[PDB]
Amino acid sequence: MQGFGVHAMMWSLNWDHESARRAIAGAADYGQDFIEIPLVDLPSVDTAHTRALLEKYGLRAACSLVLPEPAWASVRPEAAVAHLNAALDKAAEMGAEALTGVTYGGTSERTGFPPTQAEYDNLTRALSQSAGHAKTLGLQFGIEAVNRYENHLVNSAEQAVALVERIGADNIFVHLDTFHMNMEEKGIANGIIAAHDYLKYMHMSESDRGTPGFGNVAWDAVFAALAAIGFKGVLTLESFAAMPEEMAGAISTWRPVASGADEVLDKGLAFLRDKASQYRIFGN
Amino acid sequence: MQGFGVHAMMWSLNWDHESARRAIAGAADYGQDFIEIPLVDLPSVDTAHTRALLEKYGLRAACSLVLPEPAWASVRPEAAVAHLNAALDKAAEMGAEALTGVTYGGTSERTGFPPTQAEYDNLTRALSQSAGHAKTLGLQFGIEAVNRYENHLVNSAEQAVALVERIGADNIFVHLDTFHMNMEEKGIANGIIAAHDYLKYMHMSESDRGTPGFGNVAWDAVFAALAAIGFKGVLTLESFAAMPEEMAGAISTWRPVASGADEVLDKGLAFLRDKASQYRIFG
Amino acid sequence: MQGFGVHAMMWSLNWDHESARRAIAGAADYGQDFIEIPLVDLPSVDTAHTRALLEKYGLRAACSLVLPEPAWASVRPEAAVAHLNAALDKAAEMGAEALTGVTYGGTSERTGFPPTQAEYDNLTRALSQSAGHAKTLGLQFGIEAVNRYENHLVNSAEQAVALVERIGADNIFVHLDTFHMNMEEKGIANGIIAAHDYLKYMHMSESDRGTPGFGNVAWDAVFAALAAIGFKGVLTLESFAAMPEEMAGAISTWRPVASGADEVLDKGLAFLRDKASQYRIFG
Amino acid sequence: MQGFGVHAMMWSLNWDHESARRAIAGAADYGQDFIEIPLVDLPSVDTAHTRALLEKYGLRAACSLVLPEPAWASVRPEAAVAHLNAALDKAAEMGAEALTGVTYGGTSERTGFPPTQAEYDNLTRALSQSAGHAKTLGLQFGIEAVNRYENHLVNSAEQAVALVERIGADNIFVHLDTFHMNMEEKGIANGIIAAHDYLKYMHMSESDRGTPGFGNVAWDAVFAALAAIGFKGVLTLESFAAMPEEMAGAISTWRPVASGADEVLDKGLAFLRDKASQYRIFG
Ligand SMILES: O=C(CO)[C@@H](O)[C@H](O)[C@H](O)CO
Ligand SMILES: O=C(CO)[C@@H](O)[C@H](O)[C@H](O)CO
Ligand SMILES: O=C(CO)[C@@H](O)[C@H](O)[C@H](O)CO
Ligand SMILES: O=C(CO)[C@@H](O)[C@H](O)[C@H](O)CO
Ligand SMILES: [Mg+2]
Ligand SMILES: [Mg+2]
Ligand SMILES: [Mg+2]
Ligand SMILES: [Mg+2]
Repeated sequence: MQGFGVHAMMWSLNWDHESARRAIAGAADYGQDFIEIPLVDLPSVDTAHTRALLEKYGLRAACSLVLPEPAWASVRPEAAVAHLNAALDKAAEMGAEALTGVTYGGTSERTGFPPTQAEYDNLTRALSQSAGHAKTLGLQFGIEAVNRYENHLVNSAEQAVALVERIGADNIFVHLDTFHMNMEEKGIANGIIAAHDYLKYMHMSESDRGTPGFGNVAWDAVFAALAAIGFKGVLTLESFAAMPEEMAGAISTWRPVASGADEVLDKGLAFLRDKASQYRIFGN
Repeated sequence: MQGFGVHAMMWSLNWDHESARRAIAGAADYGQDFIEIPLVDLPSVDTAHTRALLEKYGLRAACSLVLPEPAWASVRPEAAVAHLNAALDKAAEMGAEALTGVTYGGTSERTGFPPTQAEYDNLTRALSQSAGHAKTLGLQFGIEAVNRYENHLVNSAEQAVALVERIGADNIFVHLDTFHMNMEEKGIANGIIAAHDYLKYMHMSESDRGTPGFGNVAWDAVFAALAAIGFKGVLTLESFAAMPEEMAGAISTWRPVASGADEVLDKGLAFLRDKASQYRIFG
Repeated sequence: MQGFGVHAMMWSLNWDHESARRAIAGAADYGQDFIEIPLVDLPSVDTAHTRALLEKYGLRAACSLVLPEPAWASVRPEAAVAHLNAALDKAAEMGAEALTGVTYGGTSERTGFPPTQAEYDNLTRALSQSAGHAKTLGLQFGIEAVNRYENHLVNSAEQAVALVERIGADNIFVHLDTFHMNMEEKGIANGIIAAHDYLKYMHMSESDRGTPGFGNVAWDAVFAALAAIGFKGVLTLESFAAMPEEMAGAISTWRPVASGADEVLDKGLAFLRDKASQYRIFG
Repeated sequence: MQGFGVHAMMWSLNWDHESARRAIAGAADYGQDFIEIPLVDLPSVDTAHTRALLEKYGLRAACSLVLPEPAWASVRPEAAVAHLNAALDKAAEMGAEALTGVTYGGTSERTGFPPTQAEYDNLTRALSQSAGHAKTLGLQFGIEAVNRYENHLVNSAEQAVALVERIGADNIFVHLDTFHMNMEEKGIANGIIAAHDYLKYMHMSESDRGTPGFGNVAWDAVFAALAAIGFKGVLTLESFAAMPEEMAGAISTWRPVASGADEVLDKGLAFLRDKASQYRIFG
């Protein structure tokens, strides 16, 4: 997996036949290599229809999800493996090439205490199996580190790396997010450096989830590190500019993050491509 | 209120006699003008003792708090006024010059939905009451904007300004925190600019709550904005480096933020002093 | 003088009838309020043609220059006044609203020593006279600070401010350049802050003279300072992307700065506009 | 060659016995691994004295120079070889491990035109010979890229790398200077990345030659690039804080860059070591 991606949430988080068409068509208009398709309600994902759309528009896909609470691997690793293998099945059915995201827990997950080794044992057992399952379907398995307010288990790149190395699977990659790194990394570039070889996927997100290039992310340090480590993965725009007000509680977002999704698609994708070119990402 | 401050959490969770002494003596050791004293357990505070120690060490103080959930102003405005007024009495007894912090809500407060005008009405009525009570005590009353994950009500500087103007009191100031602004402000300096009529207090906090100078906060933009708006208030260091693991849940902090309070105090207070001089913050 | 500007150099430094319409039409195409028109050879400048173009395409203009060595005001103030007054005449004829740039010396000017009071007396004498001539023509007069390698007299905003203060004229403004400030200012925002009473004109130039947004200028600090001091002048794009190689020696530019002028105009003017929106420079 | 260095110019660029003593003892008091010793007047350099002082204080050293104009390699390559080999002889006698700096030209060197192939042929011939001499002494040979106003031949890391690879010697390294990169590199970290193979030496220098951490150099991008390419060389502080007013013409510096060398040494070296440790530069 290599190139420029855009998260389907730039159009919506729904994945009915209409939303799938709008996001895939739109990602094609903006000349993206990948679309990241969220898996929210697995039973309602028509993998035949989606693959038909991806093939029609010449688009590559990765899937992502957050584990629902009944499936949080911290506490319920067996339900984690079920939900993750079910999502992996939809992913491979669609022609997607990876499942990534918060594949190990929730984005509102909290015990009140620091992570315990019992919890990490649950995470590694659960992800041991689902990654093995992904292996049988030709898929790569992603682990996205998120900030301390969303999850208490994987916040820094070093924690994500440590987890990947304990699982010991050869098809798990670290997935970083500049919005989360802006809080978690002691100097955002240190996150990319720590993940180095396991880093194959980036959410390129402004500090306020608005428009990359118009916030507090130090994009020169981010692109410098990506170039210097020889990054050859996927740079996916993630912004909440198209998020409807009903999504607020699920993304902890209480006011508009930008003017509108079209301006974010225009200015943000251009910014990522222009900065990628300035730093010769993918320039072998 | 003007000058350099340090939050007492660099030494102490609580505020018993020996914690109060260690924090105040420590702040005095680092030449600070202000110590910020958190008020958590109001009956356990010995304000007369604190006042004597502040005077012995030549320190000025501001008090701060987060409202406990029974007193969140958005839903229980009358409980909020009762708690804030009790807090202000204790602050006044100590000789503090202001009560600030999350004086309108919690840091684990969430409704699931964006803030409603009914909630803002409750906030406006409650803070107007307690700012008034602060005014009778000779105290200023601060509103600290925090990030979206701690609270749904006052996140950006513009929201803080909007609330301060709705309240309409002359002793209320806006209090910004660079750790929160690093997420909430569309360019961190925009928060300082937005608050320029009311900004009197800063938490100078690195993006990971570690050491200022060694994270992702754009300090040149922060200090430039402070200088250009003519900032005359307090620059208070806030870091979680002394926080014990027992507090992890209260601050949503799951791993060390730095190597130790001693080097955050050494390096971070020096960094803030050195940047203030570079930008001529106090002349 | 308010708004978004582009230096005519994005098309050509020559100002014949061909080059003039090409530049003014191009500036109009990009929705610019101002074009900055260089005055290298005053006899070659046909002001009647230029003002006609400016009016048709709805463009306003500032003129700029660098003093030729026979006219360097530090040594030959009388020759400076004569040269400056002739440029001001041509500027007024073509309907420009200001003469700015290195109006006080050269861009290869150096003495080997720090600037003396006698040189600044020469500067002040010359600029006082020509600024007054400018005032009678209804023109403002600008002083652009440049880096230590181009000139030894006016490098920092503080220096430009002090010179403007000494002259004591109402129509002289400070003109700053982000390319030069990136070297000269101890934190680029400190130059904008220092010039707050006199700053009416910016050259928004990347650190390598390339494309704003794609270099080392700290644009957040620049725009934050601009907004915070309530800047109301012109933001003019300066880039060497269209300079022919025969200009190399005159601008000490030995290799390409970007991938052609069309890309710089597209990306760079948009970037200046977007950042201005982000920091509400003009609203 | 690895560790932290300080340029002897922080105390003097004269190298009489007392100046050498003051400089080497000074670098020792600030815990440096290296001191960078400028070679200007060769006959007044007592090498035995210097070597003894280096070993006494446990200091390692690199030498550096700028070619005098009669020996600029681009036009007078035979004279460049003669000068470089003599400087190499003195460096090895002193116990220094390398000769670096502007080893290929001047800092006021300028043809009026972009650099030519013939000029680079002269550079290749001269530097390949003198690097071959350096190898017989067991020294490495450095090429420092400087900005467009000091030299027209080696400005960007890219240019330096192309010249190093053309020569083909295994003891030539690229030497970068953040002061010069802040102008020459399209994103300062791009210069470090382009030099990755050959980068063994840095001048860590603020944008105004003042105090690192208090200017416009994007230190997080610099240290990120250095960490990510696995840099294992020397981080040498360079600042003009201690420069006497009589040096102004030689370094094109017309006003103080800082308040004093003692503050620059204290704050700047501490900034470099703190960032180095933040980005885990060494081990
Ligand atoms: O940043 C996040 C969540 O904090 C997103 O990457 C999320 O994991 C994705 O939307 C899953 O589909
Ligand atoms: O940043 C914070 C919490 O988000 C602190 O300012 C807090 O409000 C204060 O510590 C209360 O005592
Ligand atoms: O920055 C510069 C030169 O250093 C330009 O602003 C120059 O002064 C102008 O082009 C003269 O007309
Ligand atoms: O940056 C520079 C030159 O501009 C220094 O590296 C210089 O070469 C030094 O004085 C050599 O001794
Ligand atoms: Mg993400
Ligand atoms: Mg705070
Ligand atoms: Mg200019
Ligand atoms: Mg140097």
